[PDB]
Amino acid sequence: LAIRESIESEIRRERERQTNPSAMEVEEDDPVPEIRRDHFEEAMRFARRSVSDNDIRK
Amino acid sequence: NRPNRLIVDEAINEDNSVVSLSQPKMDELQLFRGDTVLLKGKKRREAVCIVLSDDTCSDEKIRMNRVVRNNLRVRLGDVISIQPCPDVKYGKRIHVLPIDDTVEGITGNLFEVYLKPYFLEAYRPIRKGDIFLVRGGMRAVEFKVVETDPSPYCIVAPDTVIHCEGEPIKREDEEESLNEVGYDDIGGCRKQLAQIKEMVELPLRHPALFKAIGVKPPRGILLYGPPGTGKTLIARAVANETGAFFFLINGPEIMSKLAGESESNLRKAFEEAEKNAPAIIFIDELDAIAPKREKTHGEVERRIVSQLLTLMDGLKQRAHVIVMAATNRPNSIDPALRRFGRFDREVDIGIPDATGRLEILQIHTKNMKLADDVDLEQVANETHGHVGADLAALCSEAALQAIRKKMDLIDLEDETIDAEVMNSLAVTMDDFRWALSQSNPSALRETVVEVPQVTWEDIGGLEDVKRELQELVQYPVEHPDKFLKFGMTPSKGVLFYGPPGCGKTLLAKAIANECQANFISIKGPELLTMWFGESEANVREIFDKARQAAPCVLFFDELDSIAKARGGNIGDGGGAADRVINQILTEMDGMSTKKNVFIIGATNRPDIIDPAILRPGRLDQLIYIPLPDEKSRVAILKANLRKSPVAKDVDLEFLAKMTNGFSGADLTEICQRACKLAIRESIESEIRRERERQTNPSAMEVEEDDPVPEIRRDHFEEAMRFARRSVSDNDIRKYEMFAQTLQQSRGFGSFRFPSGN
Ligand SMILES: Nc1ncnc2c1ncn2[C@@H]1O[C@H](COP(=O)(O)OP(=O)(O)OP(O)(O)=S)[C@@H](O)[C@H]1O
Ligand SMILES: Nc1ncnc2c1ncn2[C@@H]1O[C@H](COP(=O)(O)OP(=O)(O)O)[C@@H](O)[C@H]1O
Ligand SMILES: [Mg+2]
Repeated sequence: LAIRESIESEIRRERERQTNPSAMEVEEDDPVPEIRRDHFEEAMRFARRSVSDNDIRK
Repeated sequence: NRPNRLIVDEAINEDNSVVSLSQPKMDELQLFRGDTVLLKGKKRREAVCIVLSDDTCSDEKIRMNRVVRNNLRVRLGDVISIQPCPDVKYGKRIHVLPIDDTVEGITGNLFEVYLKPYFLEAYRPIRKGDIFLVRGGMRAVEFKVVETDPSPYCIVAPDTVIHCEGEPIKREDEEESLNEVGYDDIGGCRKQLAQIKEMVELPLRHPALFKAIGVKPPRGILLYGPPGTGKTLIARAVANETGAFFFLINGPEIMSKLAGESESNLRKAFEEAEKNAPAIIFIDELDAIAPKREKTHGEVERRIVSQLLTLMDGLKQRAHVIVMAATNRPNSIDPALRRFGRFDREVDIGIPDATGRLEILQIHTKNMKLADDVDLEQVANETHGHVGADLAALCSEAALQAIRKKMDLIDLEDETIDAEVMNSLAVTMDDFRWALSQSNPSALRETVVEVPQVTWEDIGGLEDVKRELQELVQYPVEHPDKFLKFGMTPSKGVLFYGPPGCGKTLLAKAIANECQANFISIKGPELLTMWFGESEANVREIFDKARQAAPCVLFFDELDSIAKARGGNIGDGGGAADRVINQILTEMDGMSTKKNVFIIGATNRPDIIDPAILRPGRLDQLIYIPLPDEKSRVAILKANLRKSPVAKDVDLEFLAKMTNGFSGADLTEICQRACKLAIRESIESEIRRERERQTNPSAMEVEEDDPVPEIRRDHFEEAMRFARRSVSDNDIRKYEMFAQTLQQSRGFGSFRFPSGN
């Protein structure tokens, strides 16, 4: 999720901003993301248990 | 239609000189609640009263006490003119005399014991010629106002002296007493008493008017219920209210006679009742006279049944005679008495509920003096399955325990009689707590038909389920006109399904509370009892009770019981066949849709159910109820712990986060286990602190005198490690699979009508 957010931010910020630039270079020059709270908070709802109860009882 | 003319109505307040009126009639008549008004009735007899205001009082009618009612020679439905008097001043002397038949057992002075707190602080307006009643001291006694020096309309002041010198005199022969019973002595059956008033009053009160109407009356009314519900009392009360010539017929008194004497008694009874028209004939224990045809062996009893059938049909002469009859069950009667022109109107007097039981306890504890320890409301909540005669016997037993335990009061009256000793005795709470242990009720086997008390607040979440249930139940009751406009048939039933212990019974009781309807619950053991005993003809007897209590919610719990017990859709070779489910389907197809009887089933195994139930016109809605979510778990933990003292240090919102995948029963289990830990800690602290401290005490008493525990953090913290999940993962996957086998659609989500030109 973090890699997808970083790539889809970078493509828009570089290409979609201006083709012919107003400033000489990119004014930001900063990678935005790191792995933070909302990424775990979103990836939690896909997690599942691999081992059921009867298997543990065996 | 001038507003001083008023029609007599029953009053709720029990004060002996207070009447009540409505607000706009009083504003039109221009009176105030501080006024002391004067009433005029028949035979030039008056009654001065204090009027007040009310919102439950009707406009054209006045509410008054039965004491004021019998002191005017006026019954209900009559007219009374009212005159305001600001000339009502104070009195000079008050001379009243006791009446002999009410003082046959009491003795001593009645002045300070009864009459002094009676006129205290109430400012009672009395009149020469009135008779009032005083309760208290395990006796009710009446006093006639014999002689007053001033004008007859007067207010009793505390300065006015009251003279009680004279012999107890007899009454006038036209005067009434407490020998007969009125409408106040009956509690818990307001609807049935209203129905009997509607059937009986308008023909009997106005015989010439109703004869000019020309519409035929009912002439046979069949009261039935469990034994001890007070049917004889209701009949005697209606007979005393209407004042018609009441004649009593008792079954065993007829059947104890010889051969011709029974027919002679019946014929003389109906002749002497037809002479004194209008009249009421009451036949008690009808099944002792006319049972079923198979049970009346012999000739003479069948001859008596035919005599009764002859006289009931020959009663149709327009003779203003109404015949009532009581029985213990409607099935034992000879079915020839059910025909038209005979006993066709049927009134069901069921067992009373908690408000009714509270009213019965308030009726039976009028005369008995009462200590302030007791709470009759808790007593009425704890008495379950109690008919009113059981409650009267319970009050009797508590009073006898209170008289028994005071053996020093047995020493206080060895053979002498003092009214002050009975005045000095009251009944504690532990007498009632003892009498609940030696009470053997008689109505545990009966089906309970009442409105539930569970609200939506006890259930957490399930908002779309709540919306769909109120759409399916509440809307055809409130708005039938929309269903008439758009023209559809409202659905008849709902099948819930899901994992065990997730609030299906609570949802049924909640929607029954929301719509204010009766609720009839039928568990799995009753269906299995009908299946083993092959007594499936009781299902029609269930649906008849459902029709008699409409609107109603009929709840079949564990509808898969017989299918699970048979082979689990595996053994015996058959498939989805049953005696009992067949009879349920027949009764569902039989009933009309106008009665507003709504049927709800509930299973845990929806695969092994009979598929013929799920057809249209039957249980056709399927609602899935999953395991509760987090906010639902918060609300369940709140609803379980309202009775218990929980310390405010406890975090329930953290408690609902850990318990991913519990049901409701697991949460109730862990709450009750923490409660057990708290009780053990309290008892093993109290025993050590009381006994182990000192046998011979240093101080005079216990220096602490403080119960230590409440339910706190370490109790939940300890009871958590015993909790377990009841429902495994594969079981949940089975319900998800069955939920997907009834899936909506594939590819029809993008349907649109074409829009051209
Ligand atoms: N709802 C009630 N209101 C007032 N008194 C009641 C009520 N239920 C029972 N009682 C009392 O309990 C007794 C019941 O007497 P009954 O009128 O004979 O009852 P019942 O239903 O007629 O019993 P059966 O069928 O004739 S044996 C009387 O003392 C009543 O005063
Ligand atoms: N919405 C809810 N709120 C609170 N408690 C609930 C809820 N649903 C179920 N329960 C718990 O479930 C128990 C009753 O379950 P029940 O209705 O008998 O399930 P079933 O119908 O499967 O037997 C109650 O003790 C109650 O605490
Ligand atoms: Mg009887």
